[PDB]
Formats: sequence, structure tokens, C-alpha cells
Amino acid sequence: LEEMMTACQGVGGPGHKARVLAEAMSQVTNSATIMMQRGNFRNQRKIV
Repeated sequence: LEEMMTACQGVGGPGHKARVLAEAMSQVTNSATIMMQRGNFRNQRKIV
């Protein structure tokens, strides 16, 4: 058995847990992008 995929699933290596992270960090950082945006909008469309 090519148990590389079995290992790289969370039990040994992340491999997919790395993809779950990638999903979440994109989303968490995006959620903070909404905070930046919640400033770079309010202030903006003025005298800028």
C-alpha cells in the first residue's frame, strides 16, 4: 500500500490538514481584511 497518503492525512504529516489550514488562514486573514476595509471605505470616497 502507498501509505504516504495515509500518513500525510493528519496522523503522520498534515498533507490535507495543511489544506484545511490554508483554507482557514485565507479566511481568517480575509476576516481581518474586512477590518482594514472597515476603515479604508469609511475614511475613503472623501478627500483622498
